[PDB]
Formats: sequence, C-alpha cells, structure tokens
Amino acid sequence: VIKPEMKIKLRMEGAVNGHKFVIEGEGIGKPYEGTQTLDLTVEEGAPLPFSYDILTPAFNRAFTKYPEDIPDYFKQAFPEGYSWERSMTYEDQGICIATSDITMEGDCFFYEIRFDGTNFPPNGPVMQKKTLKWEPSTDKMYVEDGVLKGDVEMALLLEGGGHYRCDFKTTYKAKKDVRLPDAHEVDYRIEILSHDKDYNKVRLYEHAEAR
Repeated sequence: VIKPEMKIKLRMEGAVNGHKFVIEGEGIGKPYEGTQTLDLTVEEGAPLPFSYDILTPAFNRAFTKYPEDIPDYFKQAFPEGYSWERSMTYEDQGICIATSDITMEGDCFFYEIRFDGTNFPPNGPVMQKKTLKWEPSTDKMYVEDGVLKGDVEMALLLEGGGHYRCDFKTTYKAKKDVRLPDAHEVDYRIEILSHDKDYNKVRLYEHAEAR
C-alpha cells in the first residue's frame, strides 16, 4: 500500500491579503524515513507579494518516521486518505486558515489545499518579504473528541535577527476509523533548498520524526 518511495502531486488554491494565487506541486517522499521533497510552481498570482514561508508548512504527516510503539494515525488512514484543518495565528494579528484533503492512487499521494490569509500589516515582515526560514519545531499531538489534534508554537527567523512568532492549531481527521495514538510529539524541520528570485519555483524539503 504505502511503499518506501511515494510520489506526490498537490495543488494549492488560495489568497493572502486579497492577492489570489495558485501553486501546483510534484515531488517524492520517503514515508518510513519521514522525509519528502516537493517542486512548487506558481501558476496564478505571480510574483507573490508575500513571504513564501507562510505557505511552506501547508504543503502531510504520512511522511513522519514513527516508532513501532506509537500508532501511525496517518499511514493507517490509507488508501482512503485523510484531511487536516489548520489555523495559524501570527503575533502581529495576521491570521491564516488552511485545509488539505489527502488521497492516494497507486504510488502517488494527492493533496487538495486551500489557503487563506489576512490582516498582515502591509509593512510587516510578511508583506515586506523579510522572512528567512522556519525554526525547527516540535508538534504536540493529542487525541481529543475522537479526532487527532496538533498544537505548536512556530518561529520565523527575520531579516535583522528577530523571531516572528505564530501559533499553529491543527485538527486531523481520517477517512476511516484507525488506531488512535496516545499523546506524542513530532519533531519536524522545513527547508527551502532552492528557489528562483520571486519564488515562482521552489524546491521544498521536509524532515519529521515522531516520539
């Protein structure tokens, strides 16, 4: 079912501070190593007037190295798939809502992603393209009301050395009943390996591990 090497195709539709945009993506990931890499192309809205980083955590926990003594809520959900709903509240009251539906058809995961963001101060780091990278983080995962949830504090590094903080709250729902895991934590790291001037092309690498 879930082979060691799984291709990925994804499409993100959305809008940030009104600016509407579309990003297609294709890549490959190692589910059992907890790794993946995506090539991401802006099809609509180029050049993006906002920092690309606010989008990177939105492009799948199937690619999460899980120990044998934790239930993998995300690999069990297949081949049917699962979905997640994420709210990301930034410290300057900029707010984003994203939602991903994740299916699979063979050796290929498929993501349908919606992304919306608003109230980003036009002179804030987002609309002024002043972010650098997401700081390595850990996601506190806990079962609640029969669905999985993941909370985390995220920190973008800024031009100037400061840290632009954000609160991520995610609700994961599988398309069938699976073994609910206890409360655990997923350490993950997201990197932009390469990108062209206006981030119209982005190679994005993610590494995650549960514990």
